Amino acid sequence: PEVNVVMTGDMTTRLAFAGEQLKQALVEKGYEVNQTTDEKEIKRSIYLNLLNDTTKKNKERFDISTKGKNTYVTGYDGNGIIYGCRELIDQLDQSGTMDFKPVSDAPEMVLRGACIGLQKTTYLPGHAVYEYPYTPESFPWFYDKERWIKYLDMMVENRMNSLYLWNGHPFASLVKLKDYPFALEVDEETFKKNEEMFSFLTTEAEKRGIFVIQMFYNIIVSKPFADHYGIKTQDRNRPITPLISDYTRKSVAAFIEKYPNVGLLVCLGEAIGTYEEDVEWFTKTIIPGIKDGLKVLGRTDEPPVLVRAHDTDCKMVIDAALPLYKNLYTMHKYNGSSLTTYEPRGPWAKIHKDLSSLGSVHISNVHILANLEPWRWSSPDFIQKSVKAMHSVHGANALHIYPQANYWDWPYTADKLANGEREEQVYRDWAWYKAWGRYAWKADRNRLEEIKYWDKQFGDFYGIPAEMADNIRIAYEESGEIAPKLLRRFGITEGNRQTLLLGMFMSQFVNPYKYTIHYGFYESCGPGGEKLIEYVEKEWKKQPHVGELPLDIINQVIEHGDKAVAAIDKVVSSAKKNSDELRRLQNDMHCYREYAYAFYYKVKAAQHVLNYHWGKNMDELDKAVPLMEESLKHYTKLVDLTKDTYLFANSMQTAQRRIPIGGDDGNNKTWSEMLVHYKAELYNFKENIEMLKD
Ligand SMILES: O=C(O)[C@H]1O[C@@H](O)[C@H](O)[C@@H](O)[C@H]1O
Ligand SMILES: O=C(O)[C@H]1O[C@H](O)[C@H](O)[C@@H](O)[C@H]1O
Ligand SMILES: [Cl-]
Ligand code: NA
Repeated sequence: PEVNVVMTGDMTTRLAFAGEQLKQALVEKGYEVNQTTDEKEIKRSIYLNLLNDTTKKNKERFDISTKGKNTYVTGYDGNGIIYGCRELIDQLDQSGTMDFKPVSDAPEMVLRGACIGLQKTTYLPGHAVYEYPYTPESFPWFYDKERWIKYLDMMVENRMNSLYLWNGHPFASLVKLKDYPFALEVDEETFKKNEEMFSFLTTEAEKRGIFVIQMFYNIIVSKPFADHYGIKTQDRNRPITPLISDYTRKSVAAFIEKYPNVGLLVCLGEAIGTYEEDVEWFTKTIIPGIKDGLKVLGRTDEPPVLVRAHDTDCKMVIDAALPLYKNLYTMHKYNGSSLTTYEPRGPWAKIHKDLSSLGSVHISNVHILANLEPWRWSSPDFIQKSVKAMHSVHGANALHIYPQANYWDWPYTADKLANGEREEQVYRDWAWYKAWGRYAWKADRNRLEEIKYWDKQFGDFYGIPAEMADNIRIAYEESGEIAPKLLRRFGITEGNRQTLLLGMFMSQFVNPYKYTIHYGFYESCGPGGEKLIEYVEKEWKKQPHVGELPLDIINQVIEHGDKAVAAIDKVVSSAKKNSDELRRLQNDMHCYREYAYAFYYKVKAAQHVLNYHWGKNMDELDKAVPLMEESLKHYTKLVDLTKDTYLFANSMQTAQRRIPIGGDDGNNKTWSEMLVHYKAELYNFKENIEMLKD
């Protein structure tokens, strides 16, 4: 049939994009589309009306009404019209028809976005941590315009309005300083490509209602700057110097001037020695450079500057900066560098609440996902309860998500495909982005309706009836509890210093404090409860148990694993689309189940070892041995499941990875390597037992 798309109001880039998305989606569903503004032609019509203003009240709001063959979309701003068209397109995909239900809606969280890291699995030669110039050699994908469009369209589809680029020192790839011409860290040809890609990225983001934000760490200078002056690129023990202050102030002023719509996300770390130096750097170097740039542009607005809480005293920094610059946003990790709970609490919740209490935008950062690497994860139930806690426990009104896994190896997942081919994170992790977007838009959605929604999404992706597709949801929601529960109850850290899914040594259960556990982790990252060492000590001292108990958690986790496997195994014979991906999701569920069993058996071994330390009964060490053997049988099966299907587990392939073992020079990033260590663990344990009897 013939359909009119009628764009009224002053034509803006976002109204044009909205109308073109609607046109393209109508044509895909087989309609003929007339784009017209003529009363004489305007037969079946959709009117896109963009309103002028309406202030914070109506930010990103749309109204859809229908009277028979006519549909009216009112967008309160450019994002609103884009989201109104999204609502129609979502309805057109779910039905197959232009029978539209009226909707009036607007997002709960005011910034909803994801990050890409201009980062790699290992350091570049001559460079320290986080230091990567923007070059085609390091980041060929950064220069791929077709890849950017696919990424930005995924962000619009999930109603995300913010994209963050993470880099240690981006300025020396992006701006030239006449006072420090030698500082530039890329050749002229690459400098011109970087300018073009920034102009492309900001233009394509802008028409999609996406705020581009450049993240930078401090204090870091370019390699050629450092070599010119005979100094280090970065040194936490190096105090603020006038020279480095001037370079950085001018770098920041140049960036503001050259890329006037790009936000800044400031980390006052990890190369600043003290909180007083954090404040001094932010208030006397960065803010003056931002003000310098705005003054060059003749701008009297204060666009938002975003400040991380990470490695600083965020409240102390904001309290000092607010007199100089009013428009400050905060950001703080949701569960440190992992995803552990939808019941956060404790001292880290109090940092959230104190930043939330400034009455600005406080951004929850779902950061790094150390405990999820590298297997598929995207539990609608877990993500919904987490966003609810972001509101109810943290007072966050905004969301920043990392990639679900494999942050340091963008744009690919850790999957090993048959071809030598790499799997795209955008393709694999579609439900991660979709779920975070969905709940950031609206957290309180009826759970029975959400089950129907997700059953249909999974069913459509795999060409399975919604009813059969319920097994895909169950696999995600059962498997999704495993890495969060095990890390919070037995982890050394929520940091990427640990790679949970490579497993743990029995010693890390028996003597966890040897491996350095920081205050705040156990106190913040889930329900109150007992470590295995605490549980066993209380058993011997006949003290009552309180909270989340470790033997309860390993029991729940093996049930999660078995239920995930049972669910996903029911659908593989049925999938008519994306079958090869379904086979990889099936394999990931078998990985989680073998992982859970290996973990279960090793914790039970550790309990016997702790019983020996308290009571000195040798029978306890004899009981531990067959449990460590069953642990190794499950871990051996996990190696067989990962051998042909994963490149590695941790994407941060450096000596900063300590748990379960050192990751120096990219070693011990595979289950195969860890099986060598765990065999030796068993042989060494049996030797210790023989020595103690003799
Ligand atoms: O490795 C670790 O344990 C630590 O890493 C630090 O960067 C972080 O600020 C801590 O919360 C902790 O996760
Ligand atoms: O928050 C941050 O920037 C950092 O936090 C931890 O130190 C983590 O090990 C780093 O890899 C980085 O993610
Ligand atoms: Cl943060
Ligand atoms: Na700091």
